[PDB]
Amino acid sequence: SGFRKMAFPSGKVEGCMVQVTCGTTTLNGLWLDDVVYCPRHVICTSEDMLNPNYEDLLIRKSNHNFLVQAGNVQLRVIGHSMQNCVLKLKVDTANPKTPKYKFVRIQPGQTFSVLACYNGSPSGVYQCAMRPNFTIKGSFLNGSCGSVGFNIDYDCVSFCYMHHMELPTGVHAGTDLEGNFYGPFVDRQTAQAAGTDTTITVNVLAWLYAAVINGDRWFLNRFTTTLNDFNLVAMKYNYEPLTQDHVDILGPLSAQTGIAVLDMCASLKELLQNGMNGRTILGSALLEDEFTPFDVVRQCSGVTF
Amino acid sequence: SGFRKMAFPSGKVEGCMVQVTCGTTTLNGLWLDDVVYCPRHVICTSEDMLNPNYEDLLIRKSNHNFLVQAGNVQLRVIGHSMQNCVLKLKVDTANPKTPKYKFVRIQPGQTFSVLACYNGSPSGVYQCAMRPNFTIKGSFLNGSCGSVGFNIDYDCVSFCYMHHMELPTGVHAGTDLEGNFYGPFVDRQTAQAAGTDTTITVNVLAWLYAAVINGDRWFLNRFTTTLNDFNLVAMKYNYEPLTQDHVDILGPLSAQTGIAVLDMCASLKELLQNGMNGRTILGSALLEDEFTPFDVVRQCSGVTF
Repeated sequence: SGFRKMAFPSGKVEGCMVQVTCGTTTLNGLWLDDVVYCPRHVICTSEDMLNPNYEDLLIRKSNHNFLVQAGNVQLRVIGHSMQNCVLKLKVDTANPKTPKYKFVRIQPGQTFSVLACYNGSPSGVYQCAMRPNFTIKGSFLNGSCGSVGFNIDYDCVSFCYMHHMELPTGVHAGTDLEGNFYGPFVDRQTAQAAGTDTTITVNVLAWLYAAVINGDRWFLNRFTTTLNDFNLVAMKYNYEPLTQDHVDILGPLSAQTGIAVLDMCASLKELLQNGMNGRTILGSALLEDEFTPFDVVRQCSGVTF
Repeated sequence: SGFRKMAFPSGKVEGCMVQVTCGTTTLNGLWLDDVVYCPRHVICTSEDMLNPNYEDLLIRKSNHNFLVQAGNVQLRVIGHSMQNCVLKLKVDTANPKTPKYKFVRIQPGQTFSVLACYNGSPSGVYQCAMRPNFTIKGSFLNGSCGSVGFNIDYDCVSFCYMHHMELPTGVHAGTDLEGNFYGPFVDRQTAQAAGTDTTITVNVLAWLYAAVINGDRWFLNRFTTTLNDFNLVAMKYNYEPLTQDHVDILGPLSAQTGIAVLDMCASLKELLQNGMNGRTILGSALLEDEFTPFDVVRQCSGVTF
């Protein structure tokens, strides 16, 4: 019983975090086998970030200009290259704590855990979602760049995010571990405005199934709807349109609870049109959209790693 | 920028989790140096839990009746004793991953991280508070008993909670690592009802300071109050009374923001009397009370471990 914002256990990732220093800039790197991945803006000064030419700035850097420390363990840089917006630093020593891993590029609406780090040292772990406008609502201070987001499946760490930028609106932008930004964001200090922060409808439905499994049932009504009728309502409230692919993914939660997906959509329609009347669901006074269907099944079934 | 429910990095605790089996009961244990700590109800069947006599049940158990596995690592039990509601199993091998640690008994209102485990394997990590009625609002399924709560201070893991029971209302009860229950709860399946779940006033004020640091400022008003006038209002809304000790702990957040503690209390008074008018603070539509003053300073200053 109970439903919490639950992060993956962070130990497999903690063992991969290092400090990367270039001149007077220090941030975090990820040490996997004999490669350290970090944001390419490690090579920039504050002035450089207004309009950086990364190819030109990197010409002035040699292997010996990159200082990499794994706790107190000095790692020797024997090669460097730029891949999109990340630097790959080849080091002399394979990380002995390298977990089984893959690099994945996640879709908007997918959730992950963030290990917030400073100077190569873990600070804390929390759950995030890739927003539909390709930002994340993180918690990141100066020095957190190169902190990573991940999922775990049994023995395997899937890295999906590396932190690069805070936007002036205080939301966060970053890359996959191939160094491609999520969304239209760039690693320069310019006018970059985020698009509409739309609600992840399939996640809200997953969380209402979690509420029913936990005994919060007041919002169940005698109504049903259709995908097209529900979607007229989703549009008005800046919800993502619901697709048959979404209905199919909610199948297992439907089967476990005996509540048809379109009946749960009718329950969500009434919540959107009438509000919550000062009531709570799983201790929230708002509709929560940072739990996936998989997240709900995992927490409600006790899956381990 | 940003404020999240942030757990401590879990790796130092992951390395301490083991599986303990006694007859047909499996739960989690904590392996520190050459001792495994686990709930004494590992020795009970389902029928035993209605009215267990732990001294009598333990007479039928020898060292060889306790099976302890650290992943695939079989640990040999060379002694056992009961301390309050925990069993101490002496094993032949010191855990090589033992962190610097202490056992602390926490006060109501203090927060901690939980590493939810099943069969000795970590599932997830989340932040909890000890409620004023000595329950926690966790996320625990069958098999989670012996999962632990902790804080980290630099190199040192402070263990404060071991999970034992779910109450019929679906909230959670447990012990310190000396095996003394928080509050009046006992390890038997009986009528145990929780007292009033009162709101932790000092934590709500800490979180309003966090909101101001992050630019959410709409709730700041032109009012002040006194401790006695505020406390008349706290009582009506089932808030904990605010003491001068609480005002003193909020001193650093007051100094950082230039907002007097009694001015922030006047802001909280108006929120309690008038509600939030459908507005949000740090992405919440309710007043959040599971962040301590120390938690806010830690997240707002980037403290590492």
